[PDB]
Amino acid sequence: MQRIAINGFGRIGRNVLRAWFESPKQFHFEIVAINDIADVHTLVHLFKYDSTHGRFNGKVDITIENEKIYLNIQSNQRLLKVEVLQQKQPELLPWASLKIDVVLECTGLFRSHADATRHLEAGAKRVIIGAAPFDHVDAAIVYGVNHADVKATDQIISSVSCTTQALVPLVKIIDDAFGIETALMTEIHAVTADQSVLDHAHRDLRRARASGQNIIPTTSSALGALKRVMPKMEDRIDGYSIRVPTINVAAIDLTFIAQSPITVHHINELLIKASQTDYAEIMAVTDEPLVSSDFNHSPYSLIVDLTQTMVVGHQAKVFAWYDNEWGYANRLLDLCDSFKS
Amino acid sequence: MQRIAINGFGRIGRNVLRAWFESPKQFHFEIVAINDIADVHTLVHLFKYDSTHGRFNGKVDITIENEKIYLNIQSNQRLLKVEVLQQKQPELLPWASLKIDVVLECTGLFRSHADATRHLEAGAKRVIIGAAPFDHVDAAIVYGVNHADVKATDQIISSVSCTTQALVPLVKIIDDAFGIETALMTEIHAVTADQSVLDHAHRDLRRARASGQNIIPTTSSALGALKRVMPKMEDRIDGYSIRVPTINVAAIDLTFIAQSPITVHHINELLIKASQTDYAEIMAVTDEPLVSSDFNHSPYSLIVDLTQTMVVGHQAKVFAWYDNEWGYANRLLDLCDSFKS
Amino acid sequence: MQRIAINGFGRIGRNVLRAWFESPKQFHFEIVAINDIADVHTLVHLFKYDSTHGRFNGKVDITIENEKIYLNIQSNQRLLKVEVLQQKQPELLPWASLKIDVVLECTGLFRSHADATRHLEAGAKRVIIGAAPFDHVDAAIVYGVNHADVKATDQIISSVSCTTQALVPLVKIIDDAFGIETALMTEIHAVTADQSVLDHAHRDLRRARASGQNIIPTTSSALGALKRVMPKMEDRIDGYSIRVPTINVAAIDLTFIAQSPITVHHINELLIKASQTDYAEIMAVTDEPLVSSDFNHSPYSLIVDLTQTMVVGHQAKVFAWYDNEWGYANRLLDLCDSFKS
Amino acid sequence: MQRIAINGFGRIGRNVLRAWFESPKQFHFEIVAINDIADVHTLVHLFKYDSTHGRFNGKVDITIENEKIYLNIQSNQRLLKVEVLQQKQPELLPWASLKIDVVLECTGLFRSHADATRHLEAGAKRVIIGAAPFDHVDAAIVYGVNHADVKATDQIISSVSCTTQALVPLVKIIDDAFGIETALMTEIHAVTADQSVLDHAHRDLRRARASGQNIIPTTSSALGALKRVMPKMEDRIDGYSIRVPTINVAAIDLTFIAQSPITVHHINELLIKASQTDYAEIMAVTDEPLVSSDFNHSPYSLIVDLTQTMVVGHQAKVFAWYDNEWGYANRLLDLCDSFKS
Ligand SMILES: NC(=O)c1ccc[n+]([C@@H]2O[C@H](COP(=O)([O-])OP(=O)(O)OC[C@H]3O[C@@H](n4cnc5c(N)ncnc54)[C@H](O)[C@@H]3O)[C@@H](O)[C@H]2O)c1
Ligand SMILES: NC(=O)c1ccc[n+]([C@@H]2O[C@H](COP(=O)([O-])OP(=O)(O)OC[C@H]3O[C@@H](n4cnc5c(N)ncnc54)[C@H](O)[C@@H]3O)[C@@H](O)[C@H]2O)c1
Ligand SMILES: NC(=O)c1ccc[n+]([C@@H]2O[C@H](COP(=O)([O-])OP(=O)(O)OC[C@H]3O[C@@H](n4cnc5c(N)ncnc54)[C@H](O)[C@@H]3O)[C@@H](O)[C@H]2O)c1
Ligand SMILES: NC(=O)c1ccc[n+]([C@@H]2O[C@H](COP(=O)([O-])OP(=O)(O)OC[C@H]3O[C@@H](n4cnc5c(N)ncnc54)[C@H](O)[C@@H]3O)[C@@H](O)[C@H]2O)c1
Repeated sequence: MQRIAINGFGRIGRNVLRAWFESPKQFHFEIVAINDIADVHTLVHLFKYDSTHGRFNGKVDITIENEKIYLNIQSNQRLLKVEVLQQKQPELLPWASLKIDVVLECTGLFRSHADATRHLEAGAKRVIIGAAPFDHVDAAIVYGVNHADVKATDQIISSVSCTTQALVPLVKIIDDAFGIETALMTEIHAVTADQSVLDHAHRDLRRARASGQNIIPTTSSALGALKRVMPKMEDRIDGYSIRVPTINVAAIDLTFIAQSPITVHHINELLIKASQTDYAEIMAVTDEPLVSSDFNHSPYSLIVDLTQTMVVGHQAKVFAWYDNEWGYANRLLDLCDSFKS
Repeated sequence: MQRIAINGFGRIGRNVLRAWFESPKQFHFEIVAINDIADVHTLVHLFKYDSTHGRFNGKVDITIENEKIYLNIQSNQRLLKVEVLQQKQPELLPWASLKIDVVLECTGLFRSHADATRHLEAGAKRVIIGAAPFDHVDAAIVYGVNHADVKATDQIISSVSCTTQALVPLVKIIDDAFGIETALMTEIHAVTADQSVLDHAHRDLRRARASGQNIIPTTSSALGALKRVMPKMEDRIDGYSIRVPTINVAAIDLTFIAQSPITVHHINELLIKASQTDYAEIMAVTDEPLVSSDFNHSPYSLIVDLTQTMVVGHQAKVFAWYDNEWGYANRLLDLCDSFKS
Repeated sequence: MQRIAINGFGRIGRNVLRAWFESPKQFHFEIVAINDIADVHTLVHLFKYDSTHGRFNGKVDITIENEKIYLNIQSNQRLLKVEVLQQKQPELLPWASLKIDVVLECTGLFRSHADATRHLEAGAKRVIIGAAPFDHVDAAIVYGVNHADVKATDQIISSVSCTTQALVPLVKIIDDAFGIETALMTEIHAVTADQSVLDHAHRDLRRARASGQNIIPTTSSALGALKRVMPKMEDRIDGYSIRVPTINVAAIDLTFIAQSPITVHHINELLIKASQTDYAEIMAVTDEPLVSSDFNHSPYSLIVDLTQTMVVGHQAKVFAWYDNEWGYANRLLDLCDSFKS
Repeated sequence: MQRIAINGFGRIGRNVLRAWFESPKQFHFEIVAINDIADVHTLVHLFKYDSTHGRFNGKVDITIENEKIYLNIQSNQRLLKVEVLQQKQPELLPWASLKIDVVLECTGLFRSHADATRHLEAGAKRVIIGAAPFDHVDAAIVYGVNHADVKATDQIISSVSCTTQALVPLVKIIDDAFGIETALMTEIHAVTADQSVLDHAHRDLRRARASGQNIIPTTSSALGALKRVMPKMEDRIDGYSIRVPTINVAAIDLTFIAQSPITVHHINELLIKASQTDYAEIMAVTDEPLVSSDFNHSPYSLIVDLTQTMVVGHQAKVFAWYDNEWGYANRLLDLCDSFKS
C-alpha cells in the first residue's frame, strides 16, 4: 500500500497519527516514518498524553534496531512500526530508502514550492503541505470539494488550512445556489501553538501578546488559499481571524450579499440538503444550542449552526464550527486515501 | 446640584462610583446613596478590591448611625458621604427622604417600565435603566448622539447597553456619509456576571455552559435598542454576541452594505474626522497593533481599530474596541451631567 | 433491582448517571428517578453536552406517560427509564410509590440529619449525602476504606467529599506503615460550581472573586470529615484548599511527620504495593511526568504521583491527583453496589 | 552617580525600567542602556503595552543620534535617555565606552560565571545575574537579608529568583525565633514565559503541556538558591512549584517542623513584628480575605496571609503572596541602590 511519512510531529502530525488509529474505517495506507527536531522520548510522551484530545487509547514502545529508532504503536486492533528521525534539513531525509509515496509536511517552515521540493529531492514521490501555499503549488485541495482534480503530475499539493476547508464549502454551496456578490469572513479561533504565554517579542506584535488573557485580531491565510482553489472569488472575499483563550475549536462567521432572494429558512434547508448529499463526508448541520467544546474531537470539516443564520435584505450571515485540529487531521488522511494506487 | 443614587452595586454600579472619583473632569452632581441585597461589608470589600480594575486608590470608612449606614469615601481629592441600603424591593427605598434626583438602575432586574417605576413610587424624580428597554421608556439614549433629545419631562430613561453605545455611533456616522442599506453585527465579548463557572442550569442553554472553557454565541439586546434610538433603521440591522474567556473588554465587528462609493481610506478618514470633531467625547481611532487588554480601563464608548477596515465591492467591515464596564459607567455619569442647568 | 434516585442533577448527579452507563461492568441496580428545580429540557441538554466530560455517548428521548415525565436513555447496550421530578421540597417527593431504596442527595442543601430525613419521610429507605456531614450521620463512609462498617439499620450516610476520599486512604496507608505524628494538607482544586465568574457578592469574600483570574485559598470540609472517619487523627491533621482556573481535576499535597525511618524509595514502594493489593479498586500510582488534564475522566479516588515524593529528615510530602467529579461519582455507585453485595 | 544597563528586555528587564519610573522613592542611579535580540519597535511596543501591568503611564520617543538608537522616556515627573542595542553575544557590547557600572543580566542565558564575565570583558564593572546561580558567583544576595555582605570587589553577583526572595526571609525569621528542624515548600505560581500555549516539545515534559488548561507541577530553582545564601539549610529543605492558569502573582506555602513551642498566634506575632522592623522594606502581613489579583503590582518580596497560618503539634504552615514580576524588579533596583553606600 502507499507509504506516508510525517514531517513535523506537532499538533497536526500527532493528531494525524492518532486519527489513523481512531478512524472507524481502516485506511488503505501506512504511516511508516516521522521526523521532528525533538527527541523521541519527548515525542512519545506528547503523542500519548494530550491536553485537548486526552490519552492515546493504545500502547507505544520504542525499539532500537540496527542503529534506527522505531515506535511500535498498537491501538484499535491495529499496529504500526514507525521509524523516527531527527533531521532539521528535509533534503537529508531518507525518503528514497523508505520508499515514501507521500510526505505530510506539517512543520510550518517548508511551505514554499522550493522548500517543499527538498522532500522530493530526498526521494519522496509527493508532498502534502499542511498549510496555505506560500508562493506556488501544483494544486490547492479541499477534500470533498476538489480532491478528484488531483493529477499524477501534482507533486506539491497544499491541503490549505483548517479555516479554508470550512470556508470553501460554505462559499461554494451558497454561491452555487443563491450566488454571492461579495462576502466577508470573521473567524473566531482557539489559541494556536505559535502564540505567546506572556507578552513576549515575536514577529507579529499582536501574537506577541499573552494568549490566555487577550482577544487578539490577526490575519488569516484562508482567503489567499480560497482564491487559489476558486480564482473566480478574487476581489470578492476578504476576512480576518480572532484568537481567544480556548484550547481548541474554531468558528467561521461568513457575511455575504446574495444575488437572489434569501430567507433564513431557505439558507438552512440548502445547507441541510448539502450536508445530506454531496457534502455528507465533510459537513454536518445542527439546530441545537451548542458551544465550542461540543465540537472538540469532531471529524467534520464544518458543522453549520443553523440557529445563528440571519438575513436582512440581501445580506446574510451563516456560522459554522470546526475542530481545527481533528477535522484537518482527518482530511489529510481522507486526502491520502483518495490517491488509491 | 443633583443627587444620584445607584441601585445594584455590581460591575456597573461599583464602576460608576469609582469613575466619579477617577474622572479628570469633576462632575457637578453627587452620588449620595447605593442599594444592594448584599451587606455593606461585602460591598465595601468588592468596591476596594477588584480583579479587573485593581485596588481602589482612596479611603473608605463605614459609619453606623443609630439607624442609617454611610460610606465616607475619599479619593483624588474628592469626598462623598454615601448612604448604604439593603432593600430588595425598590419601592420600599427612601428616595423621598434622600431627595434623589436620578436613580441609576444597575441591577438588571428592573428594566420594564413597571419595575423602573417602583423607584418613582419610592420618591425618586427620574430613573435611568442601565440596560436596553424591556418595553416602554420615555427615551432611549446614547450619550454623544441623542442625549439632547432628553426632555425635562422624561422620567424613565434607558442608557441602553455598552454594545448599543458603540453600535449606534458607527451606524450613525457611516449612514450619514455613505448610506447603509443593511448591516450585521458580530460582537466578541468578555464573560459577564450572569454566565456560569461550570455547566449549570440556566434560563439560556448557551450561557449555562462553562464560561472559561467555551466560545459561546448568544443574543444581544443591542439591536432592539438601536431601533429605539434610530427608528429609521428598522429591519436594516441584526447581529449577535459571542462570549469568550476574557475578564473584560469587547469588540464590535460591523459588516455593512454602503449606498455610495467606499474605500478603506475613505471610511477610515471619516471615522478619524468624526473622532476629532463631533464625537471626540466618546470616540477614538487607533492604527496601533493592540489587543483587548490595552483597552482595559479606557473611558471611550468605542475605539476604532482602523487597520482592520476592509472593503469588497459595496460591502465593508469595521472594528471597534470598548471597555464594556468602564466606558458604560463613564457614559452614565456623562448622561447625569447632561441634565445639569 | 435495588432502586436509586438522584436528588439534584448537577455536576455530581449528572456524572453519577453517566457513570452508570459507562462502567465496563454493569451495575446491578437501576436509577429510576431524578429530581431538580430546573426543567427537564435543561436537564436533558446538560446531560447530553458537557464541557468537561464531552458528549454523552447515547440517546435520550423524553416521554409523557400518565402525567409523568420520563427519560428513555440508551447507551452502551443498556437502557434506563427514569422519571423526572421538579420538587424543591424533598418531603414532598414520591419515594414511597417509586419504592426508592436509596436517594443520592446531591444538591448541597440537605446535609443536616434533619434535612436528609425528609427523604425518609417521603418514603425512601436510605439516604447518601454526597457531601461532608453537617451535624450528625449514622455513618461517614470512604469507599475502599470503611464501607463494610455500614449497618443494616444505618439510614443517613455521608459519602464525605472527593477530597476526603483521597486524603483518608493516603493518611491510613502512611499511618499504618510509618506512623503519622502530624500532617498538613494543601489541596489544589479546579473551580467549583459555587464560585463566581466575575467579582460578585457572595457569602464568602474569597469565592466572591473572579474564578478564571485568581488563585483563591479557601477552606476544606475534608479535615472535619476525616475526623469522623478516623477519630484517632483528631488534632493531628489540618489543611486548606486553593481554587485555580482549571475546569476539573484536583491534587492533594500532604506533608507529614513520620514516626519511623522513611525514604523516598520506601514511601513510593509502600504506596505502589497498597495500590496493587488492598487499595486496587480506588487507587493508582504513576511514575510519569503528568499534569491535571491527564486525569480528566479517571475513576480512581486517587492517583499518587511518585515523582513528587520528597523527604527531608522525618518530614515527607506526597502528592495525588483525582478527577473530583468522576472519581466521586464512581465511588457513589460503588457504595450503592456495596449494600446489594 | 551610577550607570546601569539591562541585558534582556523581557518580563524582568521591562519591569525594571518601569519600576524605576514608578517608584515613590527616586533612585540615585540611571538606566542608560538596554539590549535585546529583538528590534527597537517591538521593544518599545511591549514596554508601552502590557497585558499584566497595563499601559505605561508615560511617553516614549525614538530618536537616531549619530548611528545610535535612543529612547526618550518620560513618566512620573522623571526622565531617562536609554541607548538601545541589538547584540546576541555579550562580550561584543559597548560597556566600556558607555561606562557601565552594573549590568542587569536578564536573558536567562548567561547565568554561568563565565558567560557573565563576558560583560566584564565588555567593560562593565559589575554584573547582577537576575536568576539563580548556574555554577559559581561572588555573592548570592537576597535584598533585605544579606545585601550588606556584598564586597566592593564582588563582580559577579546573583540576585537569586523571585521565589528565593520570599522563601529566605520566611525561613530565616522562623528559624531565628523558633528553630526549623526541616521544611518543605509548595509554590503556587502563575504561568511564566517559558511555558507552552499548547502541548509542544519542550526540554521539560511538564512545561510542555498547555499552560492555560493545566495544573503543572515542576521544579523550582529556589531551593538551590536558598542553600547558597544559607548553607546550613542543606539537606533540611526541599520543595517544588505548581504552575496554574493565572497571568501573574504567586504564593509560597511553607510547612516546617519547629524546634521549640509554637502557636498560630506566636508565629503571626513574629512575622508581623518582623515586617514592622528589620524587614519593613520587603515584607508585609495581611489578615484581609484577599486573592492573587490583589497583589498584582505589589512591590513587596512577600506578603504573609496570616489567616492561612496553621499549627499541628510541632508542625506548622505559613503562606505568603508575591508579585513574581514586580517584587523582583523592585528588589533589583534596591540592590543597585545599596551599592552607593
Ligand atoms: N493547529 C491548527 O489548528 C492548524 C490547522 C490547519 C493548519 N495548521 C498548520 O499546521 C502547521 C503546524 O502547526 P501545529 O499546530 O502542528 O504546530 P506545532 O508547533 O505544534 O508543530 C511544529 C512541530 O514541528 C517540529 N519542527 C520544527 N522545525 C522542524 C524541522 N526543521 N524539521 C522537523 N520538525 C520540525 C517542532 O518540533 C514541532 O513538533 C502550521 O503550518 C499551521 O498553520 C494548523
Ligand atoms: N457588565 C457589563 O459589561 C454591562 C454593560 C452595560 C450594561 N450592563 C447591564 O448592567 C446591569 C447590571 O450588570 P452587572 O454586570 O453590573 O451585573 P452584576 O451581577 O455585577 O450586578 C448586579 C448587582 O445587583 C445586585 N442585586 C441583585 N438583586 C438586587 C435587588 N433586588 N436590589 C438591588 N440590588 C440587587 C447584586 O447583588 C449585584 O451587586 C444589567 O442590566 C446588565 O445587562 C452591563
Ligand atoms: N463537584 C465536585 O467536585 C464535588 C465533589 C464531591 C462532592 N461535591 C458536593 O456535591 C454537592 C453538589 O455539588 P455540584 O458540584 O454537583 O453542584 P451543582 O451546582 O452543579 O449541582 C446542584 C444541583 O442541584 C439542583 N438543585 C438546587 N436546589 C434543588 C432542590 N431544592 N432540589 C433539587 N435539586 C436542587 C441545582 O439546580 C443543580 O442542578 C455539594 O454538596 C458539593 O460540595 C462536589
Ligand atoms: N518572570 C519571573 O517571574 C521571574 C522572576 C525571577 C527570575 N526570573 C528569571 O529571569 C530570567 C528571564 O525571565 P523573563 O520572564 O524576564 O523572560 P522573557 O522570556 O520574558 O525575556 C527574555 C528576553 O531576553 C531576550 N534575549 C534572548 N536572547 C538574548 C540575547 N542573547 N541577548 C539579549 N537579549 C536576549 C528575549 O528576546 C526576551 O526579550 C530567567 O532566568 C527567569 O527564570 C523570572
